[PDB]
Amino acid sequence: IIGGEFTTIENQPWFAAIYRRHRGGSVTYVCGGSLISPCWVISATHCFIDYPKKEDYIVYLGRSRLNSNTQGEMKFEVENLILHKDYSADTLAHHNDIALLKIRSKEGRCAQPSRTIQTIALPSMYNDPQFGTSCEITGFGKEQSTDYLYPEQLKMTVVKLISHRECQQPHYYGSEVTTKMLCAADPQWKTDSCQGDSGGPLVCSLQGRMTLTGIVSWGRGCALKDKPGVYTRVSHFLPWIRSHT
Ligand SMILES: COc1ncc(-c2nc(C(=O)NC(=N)N)c(N)nc2N2CCCCCC2)c(OC)n1
Repeated sequence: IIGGEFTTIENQPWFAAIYRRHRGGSVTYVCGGSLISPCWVISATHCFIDYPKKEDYIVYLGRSRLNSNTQGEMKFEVENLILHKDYSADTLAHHNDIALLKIRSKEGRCAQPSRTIQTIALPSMYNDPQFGTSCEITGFGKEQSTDYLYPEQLKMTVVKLISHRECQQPHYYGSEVTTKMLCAADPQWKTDSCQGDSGGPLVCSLQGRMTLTGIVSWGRGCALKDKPGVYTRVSHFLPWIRSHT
């Protein structure tokens, strides 16, 4: 997250932290995710496509820091890793960039909701907020595009939804953006998602309730003029989500 503010997991208690085990023993951060039911985390396919073996991954819920343990956190294995069959990637765009992780603990359990661990509601079919609507994004991604390190502490920021017409302008993304994507950005381009925020939530208030509107997918740099963040449009994937869960 470029700009924004540091936060803790209580604020975004559906946020899932996904790591990969290396051949050797080391464990590195991969991507964010969102808890949509006790046994299911939703993320982005591009996070996993290079290493599509479920046994390599570890998922944490209730975790506010990258490389230290948060009190009350839970750790899970990946029972199932479901990538979208129609995934494709262009030089920039990732199409159908959505993935489901069924989680279960060493002892065979799913998530137990708590102050630090809660599900996020899915939107109703084809129902998104109006453009200009302020939504929140969360993750452990880079604080500056040039940084080598990821932040230790979880961050969040606010971005505003951009209309499909505005996004498809040539000086923005042209046709790279489809109707199964959403664009969001700051009016000054001063705050954004970035590398390492992939798979995490874009949350908007819908029908009076926090709702998972998007999943962090791609963009051209971070917090650059005329280059919004691009998000998988969750309201266009409900049959896929309902079927695969
Ligand atoms: C100009 O260089 C460049 N381009 C793309 C990325 C990148 N961006 C995002 C992203 O969300 N961008 C955005 N909201 N504008 C994102 N979610 N992921 C990004 N990766 C960079 C590597 C390629 C794609 C996977 C991770 C980047 O990050 C440091 N740097």
